[PDB]
Amino acid sequence: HAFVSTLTRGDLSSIRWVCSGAQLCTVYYASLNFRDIMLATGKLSPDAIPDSLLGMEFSGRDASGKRVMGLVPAKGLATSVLLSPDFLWDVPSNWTLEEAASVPVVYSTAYYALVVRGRVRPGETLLIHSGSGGVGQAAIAIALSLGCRVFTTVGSAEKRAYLQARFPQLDSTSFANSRDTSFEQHVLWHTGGKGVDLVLNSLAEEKLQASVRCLATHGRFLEIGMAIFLKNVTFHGVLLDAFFADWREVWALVQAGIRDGVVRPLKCTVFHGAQVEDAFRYMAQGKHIGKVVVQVLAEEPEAVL
Amino acid sequence: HAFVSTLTRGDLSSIRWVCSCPGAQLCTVYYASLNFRDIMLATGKLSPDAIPGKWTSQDSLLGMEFSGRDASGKRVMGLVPAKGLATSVLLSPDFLWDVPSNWTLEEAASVPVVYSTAYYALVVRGRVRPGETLLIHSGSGGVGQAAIAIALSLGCRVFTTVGSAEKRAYLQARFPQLDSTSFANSRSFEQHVLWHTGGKGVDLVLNEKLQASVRCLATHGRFLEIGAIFLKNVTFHGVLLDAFFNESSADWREVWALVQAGIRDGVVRPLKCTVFHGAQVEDAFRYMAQGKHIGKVVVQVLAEEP
Ligand SMILES: [Cl-]
Ligand SMILES: [Mg+2]
Ligand SMILES: [Mg+2]
Ligand code: NA
Repeated sequence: HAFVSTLTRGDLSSIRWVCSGAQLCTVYYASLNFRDIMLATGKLSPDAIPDSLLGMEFSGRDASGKRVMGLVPAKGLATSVLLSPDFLWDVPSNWTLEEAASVPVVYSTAYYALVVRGRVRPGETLLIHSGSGGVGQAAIAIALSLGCRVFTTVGSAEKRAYLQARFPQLDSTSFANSRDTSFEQHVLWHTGGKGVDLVLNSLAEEKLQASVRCLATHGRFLEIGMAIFLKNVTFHGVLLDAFFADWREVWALVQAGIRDGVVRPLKCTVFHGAQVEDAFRYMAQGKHIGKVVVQVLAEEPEAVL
Repeated sequence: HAFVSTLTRGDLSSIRWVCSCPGAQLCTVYYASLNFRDIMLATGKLSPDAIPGKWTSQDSLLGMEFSGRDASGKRVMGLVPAKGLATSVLLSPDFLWDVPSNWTLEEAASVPVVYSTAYYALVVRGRVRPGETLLIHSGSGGVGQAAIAIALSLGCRVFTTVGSAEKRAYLQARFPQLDSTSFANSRSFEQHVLWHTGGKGVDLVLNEKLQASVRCLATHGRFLEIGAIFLKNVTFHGVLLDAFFNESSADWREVWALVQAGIRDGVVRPLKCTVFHGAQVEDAFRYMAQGKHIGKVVVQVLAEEP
């Protein structure tokens, strides 16, 4: 057994492996999430987390050899994990373990935000900021699966092209800029001045204010961790890791989304286990689209082993 | 036809009576209530431009609430976007309710705003469920009282803050179901609520002591504001009834139906009223502005027949 640790407080360059009804699983792939970077740099305190707390997401095999993926409150960046079966899903036959490790966090977050909290209804109109981000992509897949009208902001033309390739249902009018507030005029015009029913937000300061102005009356503002009253707006603070009966709803939504073809893996950037430091450094640069994953163990050709 | 207008914005001494939807109904106003917005307008603290009913009236925006008779002579009560402080009103029937035979018109004028607001806030927005726990700030205020009635009708556990011992006694008389542990101070309520919920907090807060109130929320709690957040997965609802008044909608009729059912089921009870005759409308505004009452300030435009 080994786990990943920051040997020097706050220094990403010091990231190293250290040898040292619950289900015991062998980890094949462990993904990096934003929280991991915040923990490693000391920007987030371990006390804020509900030895090393790195890693909340993995794919691998259970003791029967079955391919699984899951969420853990901590210690996912390790060679094995022990977790509640309430936080495990079967990996579909059409997925690699590599890509299965990109799924649990972003789709659990997106289903919780859109369905459980936002109560999105078929045909409603959404603004999903930073659509090429992990949670944004998952939210777009879900919204489209419900026949919603989707608007999304992207940080570059390349990110737009990426979303166009991933989601053929998106047309040119689906896209606006995440790097300014021009998405406001865009969304107002294409909704006839009515605005959107839901905003999924990760932006700041002036872009946040512009997002509030984008809401229709009774609009819901989903934040992933005068007008407000005139428009009877609702604001949701959303933090997935707090879950570590509502959760079982999220689990069921993810599972159904997997079976129904809604849940699709992200594109991954893969690092061998010995390059875990590089993986963290890379993740922190934020120049990729999709998931950064660490290959702890290579997947075998066998389906069950 | 006459209506109340402040001839000079911000000067209550300038308050005077001034003589003057295709399926809209004309109603004779017998009683017109005063609401917070009226006082803010009359004292000049609120601009008419902030009011959506500014497009509904061409002169006075005073008065959103009345009881009286429709054209058939039936006793009705209702909401208007503006110009409720008048001898007659023209409004959509979607904003009228029949007055129950056991109510006076006088007290019927105290019902539409506070119960529409509380049903919209607790049920439509807050989605309150039977047995949930609420903290209702300023329970003797109009909306606070209505919210307490609704919560108790659903078998909810109620905590409320009050401004004085007299206001506590008032709530005790009105709501026999409230016990001693229901009350804390609006002027320490955090410690009270935490102790009596075993540190769990409340499911809903109806609400400037926000930091203390937010900390009162159970994880996944809802904060209802009449016009840690992440750790607790909190929801904040901005609530303004007045947005609905300009024209009916399917959204409005849901609230209308809740009030109607609440009336029929004995949940909706008139408030206690302080009545001013029409000729004393200035006194009514001045009184209202001091806020030394419990219940409703109501202007008698016309006495109900004996
Ligand atoms: Cl009070
Ligand atoms: Mg792929
Ligand atoms: Mg009475
Ligand atoms: Na992770």
